[PDB]
Amino acid sequence: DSRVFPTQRDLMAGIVSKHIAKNMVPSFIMKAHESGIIHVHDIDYSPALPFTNCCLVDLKGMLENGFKLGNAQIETPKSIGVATAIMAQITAQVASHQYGGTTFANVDKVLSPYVKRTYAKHIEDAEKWQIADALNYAQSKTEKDVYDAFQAYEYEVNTLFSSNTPFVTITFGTGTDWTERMIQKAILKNRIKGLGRDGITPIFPKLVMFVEEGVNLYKDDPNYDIKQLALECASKRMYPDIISAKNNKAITGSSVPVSPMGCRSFLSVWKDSTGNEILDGRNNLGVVTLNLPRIALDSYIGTQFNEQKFVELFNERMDLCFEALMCRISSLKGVKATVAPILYQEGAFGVRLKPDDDIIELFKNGRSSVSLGYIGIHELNILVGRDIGREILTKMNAHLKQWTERTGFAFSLYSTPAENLCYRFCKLDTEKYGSVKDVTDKGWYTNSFHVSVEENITPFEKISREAPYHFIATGGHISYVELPDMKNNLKGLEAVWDYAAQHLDYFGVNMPVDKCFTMNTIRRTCAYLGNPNE
Amino acid sequence: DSRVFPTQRDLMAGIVSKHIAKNMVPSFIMKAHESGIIHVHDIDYSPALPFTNCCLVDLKGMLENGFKLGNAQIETPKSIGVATAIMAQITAQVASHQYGGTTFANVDKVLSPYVKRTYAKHIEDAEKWQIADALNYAQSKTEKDVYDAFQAYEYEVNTLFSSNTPFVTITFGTGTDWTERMIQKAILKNRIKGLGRDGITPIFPKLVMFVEEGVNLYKDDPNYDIKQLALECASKRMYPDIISAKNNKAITGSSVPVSPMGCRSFLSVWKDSTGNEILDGRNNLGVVTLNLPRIALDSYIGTQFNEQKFVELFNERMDLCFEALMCRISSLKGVKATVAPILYQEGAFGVRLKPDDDIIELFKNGRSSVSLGYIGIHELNILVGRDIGREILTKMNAHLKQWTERTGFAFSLYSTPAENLCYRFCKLDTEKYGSVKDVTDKGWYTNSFHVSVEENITPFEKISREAPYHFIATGGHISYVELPDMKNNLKGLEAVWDYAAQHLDYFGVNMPVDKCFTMNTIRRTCAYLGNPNE
Ligand SMILES: Nc1ccn([C@H]2C[C@H](O)[C@@H](COP(=O)(O)OP(=O)(O)OP(=O)(O)O)O2)c(=O)n1
Ligand SMILES: Nc1ccn([C@H]2C[C@H](O)[C@@H](COP(=O)(O)OP(=O)(O)OP(=O)(O)O)O2)c(=O)n1
Ligand SMILES: Nc1ccn([C@H]2C[C@H](O)[C@@H](COP(=O)(O)OP(=O)(O)OP(=O)(O)O)O2)c(=O)n1
Ligand SMILES: Nc1ccn([C@H]2C[C@H](O)[C@@H](COP(=O)(O)OP(=O)(O)OP(=O)(O)O)O2)c(=O)n1
Ligand SMILES: [Mg+2]
Ligand SMILES: [Mg+2]
Repeated sequence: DSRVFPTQRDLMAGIVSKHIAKNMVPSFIMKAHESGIIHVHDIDYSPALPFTNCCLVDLKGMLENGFKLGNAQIETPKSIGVATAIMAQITAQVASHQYGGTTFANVDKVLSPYVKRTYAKHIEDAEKWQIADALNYAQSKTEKDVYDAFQAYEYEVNTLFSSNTPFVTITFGTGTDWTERMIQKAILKNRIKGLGRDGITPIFPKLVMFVEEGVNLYKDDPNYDIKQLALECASKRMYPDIISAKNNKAITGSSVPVSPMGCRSFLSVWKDSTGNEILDGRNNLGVVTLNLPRIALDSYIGTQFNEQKFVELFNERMDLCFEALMCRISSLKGVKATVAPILYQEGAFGVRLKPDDDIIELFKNGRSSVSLGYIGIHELNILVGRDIGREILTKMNAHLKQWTERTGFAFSLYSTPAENLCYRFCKLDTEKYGSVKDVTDKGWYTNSFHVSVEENITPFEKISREAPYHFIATGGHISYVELPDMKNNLKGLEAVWDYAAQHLDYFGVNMPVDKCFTMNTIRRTCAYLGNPNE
Repeated sequence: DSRVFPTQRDLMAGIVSKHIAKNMVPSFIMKAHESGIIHVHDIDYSPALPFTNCCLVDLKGMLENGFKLGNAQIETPKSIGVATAIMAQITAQVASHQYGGTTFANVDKVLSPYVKRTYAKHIEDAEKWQIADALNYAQSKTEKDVYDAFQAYEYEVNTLFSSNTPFVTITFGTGTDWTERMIQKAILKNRIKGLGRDGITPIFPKLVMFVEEGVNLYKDDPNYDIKQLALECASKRMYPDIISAKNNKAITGSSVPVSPMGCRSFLSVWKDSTGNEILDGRNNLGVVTLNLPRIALDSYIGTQFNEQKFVELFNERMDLCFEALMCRISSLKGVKATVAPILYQEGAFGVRLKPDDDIIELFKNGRSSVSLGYIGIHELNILVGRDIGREILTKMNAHLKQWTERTGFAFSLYSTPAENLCYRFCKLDTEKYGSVKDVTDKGWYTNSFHVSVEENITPFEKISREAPYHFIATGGHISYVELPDMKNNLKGLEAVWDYAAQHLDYFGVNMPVDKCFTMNTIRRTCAYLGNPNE
């Protein structure tokens, strides 16, 4: 919404920031950006200010040790309701100190300890008031306290989303314990109910569920009942999306399932000075997306594609992207942890820096990821006349490997969500080449490696075609399948998940999600849920 | 804190806004502002954007009817914990759509109904689980639920204060019912405990308590026990401040005690089209403060004060202030309720406007107040050689009466908090006249009609000297008394309150509030609590 005060103030800061970037970013980078050769994301935040992008918040480390929120020294919560309330408070803090999404990974595992304190208190209350059914009481009341907790989290998020922007992601699914199972059902059931009187579909927090054999994949795993609720939820509210724990670990090289930071940014395995695999508290430093159809367009001589020209534009644009990413990483030199206490001093990034410490040292040596985005492989294939998707991407990775070796920053290939960039690249390519059949004519570029829409493909076929890209674009990727109402056909939906889980990493399903308020109309046309009526 | 991201972004919007104001405010107003003749407050928000200033939120009307928060249709809360959580969510909404303080008046009365729903549920739970002590159970658990509710509100406020700014005020004291009494003690007890591990003193929400004979003034009123807790609270955390219900109603002309909007802005009695006295949902449109010592300084000829010159500067500066206030009120013409749905469409301003309705119509005919501020009566008295405080103010009111009759807006005389303006006026007057003994030498002007500090005056004397100004500056006023540690002398403190309550409207007491964390050092040097170490 643009007429709203919070949005107007933000555009003012954004205008000042785009102006400042103009005086800080080397001219050749800004022109390539203005012309649509590449896209420097979030130029309205960075580099005017030394913001970072998305992250996995180290909530576990914050709740167990304490942490300062303002001047107040917060202590380990003593109940589930107070721990999700604190989670919501951390969410508000983190959202205003980075410009990308914030993720709370494995809330079933992390919050589990507070469901137990809540249970214990209801047992201590079963005797103190001489309650007959002591165990079934502590069970009932605890159930209700976890439910209430996640209902309150959802409304907290909903308010932030309207008093500011805030993309937050909640992941779970690997926990088996009874506490962990209760959190999962609590999250899934609040979602199914929806928001407010008319139980509408919320756009955040995004929900992502880990599915794994032995946990909740097959009819006989401990949590198959949850997968069933999860399926009902997805049919009614689109989320959760799912991640195949199996493929996810092979891609990331990580011992435990890696939750995306924001929409789909994936970290790669990393160890601290002592051999420990750290996930939570890590972040991403920014995205610079390469316009791939445009490298191909700029390679035409007359109406003919020139292969040797392409190779030169590709190589030179790769160095250009590198230069763009480094420009912003350099904007972080000399910035102090005073810039964002919640992130650098109080534990959200998993370490404890002193006011006067430089924040950049924390991101070095593979700890933070750095993103080289891309878009439009479908349109690129068309302009070059054959399918070079897997090939061009594999080559980008080899460049990325050298960048990583030269600088120590962990560059990875990222499948840009490009909710708007999909229009912006197409429109700037069009000002130069006009309507190009099958490329710029439709008005937008297809996202990353997705098979274009307008392609009568079955779900399994689409999944089978996209799956290899998940093992290539390691920094971020997702696959979508369009499906009709699956509310009375949960086995259908499950069939697709099962296939997805087996072949790829991160997956979600787009179906219509509406209600005759006698209305609530949601669609995932690009990356987020939205009312297509707007 | 300035190095922090949220603050930096805000300064950017503020810079753009001061620039825009320069192209919208008539030149003669901006110069008078630049030179320190007057002070247009919040120029970093308005008029660049059609923001209003402070308000009493119509929480009662929002909780009982429903209201939309984003797209979610919120319903009457079913528990005390959920109603204060919603209150906190409304607080975040309101703070980001106005630039001044937000007040929740009489939370003891307004929230009372949810303490009863919470009680009922614990009774329905006393039987369902066969509980012996049914009544003492519902009593214990409810007590704890109200306590938990207000503890959660306080931390919510604390987070907002650090992820943005937000001045929020909570008033109570007139409720006698058991539910109302429980809310009051719940608010007072959480405050006494303080925030976090080290139980530090919070700077918000400000707490103000109505004191009244028959309610809680005398040793035998129903709520004298609360006044006693309130006194202990004030000795330990400065708040609450108090308002003499008695004087307050005579000044405002209102049947019920009028809570200040923000720090000390007071509405005057007003009726809707149907004869009803509306308080909640009303607001203030802005403050323009008149530099009084400066009118006197600019009246000196050589080292001598010229009375006839003063009269001319006073008259012309009064018209100037009027012009300044009207300039901004005019900036609101044509602004639609789409600008702030929570405020205009969903009930916070107590009415329900349609997207396409003009917001200005809501403020007309005395509904919103409009502020003419002033400062430095102590320094003015010195420069003119006699005490003309009550006189100059009374004259300002006569001008205000005509302004109100000419425009329909309810202009009132306002005792500007001037946390910074006290330095800014003095420093600009100094660039012109230099060090002036007893006036600009010390570096700041005394607030409104306060007796300057540096004056060995007893508390009752100070109270007796300031009290008449509360019946004059009807738009906003307060009186402070400095006192040493009164923790082991609550009768002393009570003596002062009692005297204050009898003679004036709004009162608070400044004492030292510290803790050897073996530190937390708070002082109210100007208008808010603060760590004088900064
Ligand atoms: N919305 C809230 C409520 C509490 N806290 C903080 C204050 C303490 O440092 C820590 C402890 O929380 P509690 O679990 O103790 O909350 P209660 O005091 O309400 O429950 P109890 O009296 O059972 O401890 O959490 C917080 O950050 N945010
Ligand atoms: N053509 C564009 C591109 C961006 N933006 C705005 C919207 C966002 O608030 C901000 C973020 O811009 P990005 O530069 O990151 O572009 P995207 O939002 O499309 O990409 P993604 O969804 O991958 O973040 O800029 C815009 O209005 N128009
Ligand atoms: N932090 C929260 C929690 C709930 N609500 C909203 C959703 C409903 O429209 C209205 C009703 O709240 P409830 O009192 O029903 O909250 P619960 O569902 O947790 O309790 P219960 O199941 O007893 O109704 O409040 C909200 O705005 N903010
Ligand atoms: N000399 C001044 C005056 C104001 N401001 C800034 C601080 C506030 O965020 C914003 C509000 O300014 P006002 O113009 O309203 O001045 P005050 O804050 O002193 O007055 P009051 O406490 O009555 O709001 O401008 C400032 O830095 N220096
Ligand atoms: Mg506690
Ligand atoms: Mg409910």
